[PDB]
Amino acid sequence: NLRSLLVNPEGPTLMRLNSVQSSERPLFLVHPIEGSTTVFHSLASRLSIPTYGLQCTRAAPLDSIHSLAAYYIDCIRQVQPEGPYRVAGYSYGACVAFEMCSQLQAQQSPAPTHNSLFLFDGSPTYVLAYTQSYRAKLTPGCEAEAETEAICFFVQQFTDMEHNRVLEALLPLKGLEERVAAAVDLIIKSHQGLDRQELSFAARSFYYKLRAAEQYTPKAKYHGNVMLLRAKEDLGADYNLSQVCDGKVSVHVIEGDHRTLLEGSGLESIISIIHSSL
Ligand SMILES: O=S(=O)(c1ccc(-c2csc(-c3ccc(F)cc3)n2)cc1)N1CCOCC1
Repeated sequence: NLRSLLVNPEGPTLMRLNSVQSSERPLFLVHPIEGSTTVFHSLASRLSIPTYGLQCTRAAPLDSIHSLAAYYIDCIRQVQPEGPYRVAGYSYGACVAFEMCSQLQAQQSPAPTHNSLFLFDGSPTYVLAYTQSYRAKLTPGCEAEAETEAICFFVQQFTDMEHNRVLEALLPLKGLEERVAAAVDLIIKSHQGLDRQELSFAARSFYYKLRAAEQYTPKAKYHGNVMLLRAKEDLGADYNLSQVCDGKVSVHVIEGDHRTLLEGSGLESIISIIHSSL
C-alpha cells in the first residue's frame, strides 16, 4: 500500500506487467501522478494480451506533458516499433496517454491511425480542474506558497499530519529543494528504511508534474476515437473530452471511487471492456 506511491528513480521506464507472450499488440498503461505502475498490477495479471507499464523515473523529461509523451512513445518503440498502438492512462496518466496518441496521430497525419486510447478516470481537463482547485487556496504570484501546497499534499499521502502543521514547516524555507528535503525527513521519521533518493525524486517530481499539467493544451483536437472509464467539484459528463476530441467519445461509468476504480467491481468491467475492445 505504502511504497506503491513510489518509483525507483533508477528503474526502467518501460516494464512488463504480465507474462502473456503473443502476436497480439501490447497494451501500454501510463502511471498516475505518483509515477508508479503498481496501481495496474491486478489488471495486467488478468489480461490475456501482453501488458507493459510506463513509470516516471529520473530519465523522464517533466518540462511539459508534451516532452513526457514524446519520451514514452520512444520507449514503446523499443518493443513495438510500428502501430497500431493500444494506450491507457489512469488519473494524471489519462492526460499523458491522450498526448501520446495525439503525437502518434501527428506522426501519421493525416492518415487515420486505428490506435486504441482508454482513459481511466482522467482527461486533459480533469487534471487541470484539480490544479486550479489548489491555486484557489493560494496568493497569486507567490511561488513559495504553491511549492509548499504541492509538497504538503505529497507528504499527506504518506503521513496522518494535519494540513496546517505541514504547511507551517514548509512555508518558511528558502526554495523547492529545501521543502523537498524537509518532506523526505518527515516521511523518513515515519518510515526510516525508505530510500532518501527515492523520496527526494518523488517529492521534487510531484511539483514539476503538477506544473506540466497546468501548462498543457493539445496543439489541436485528438481525431481518433477515445473511451473514458470514469469512477462512480464535478468536471462534466465526458470530463470535457468533447473540447479536445473531434472523434467518437465513448463514456462508461465504472463502480468505485477514483482510487478503487481499478479494483473489485470496477476492475471486472475494465477487463471486459479491454478484452472486447481488441
Ligand atoms: O493526478 S490528479 O489529477 C492530481 C491533480 C492535482 C493535484 C494537486 C495537489 S496540490 C496541487 C497544486 C496545484 C497547483 C498549485 F499552484 C499548487 C498546488 N495539485 C494532485 C493530484 N488526481 C486527482 C484525483 O485524485 C487523485 C489525484
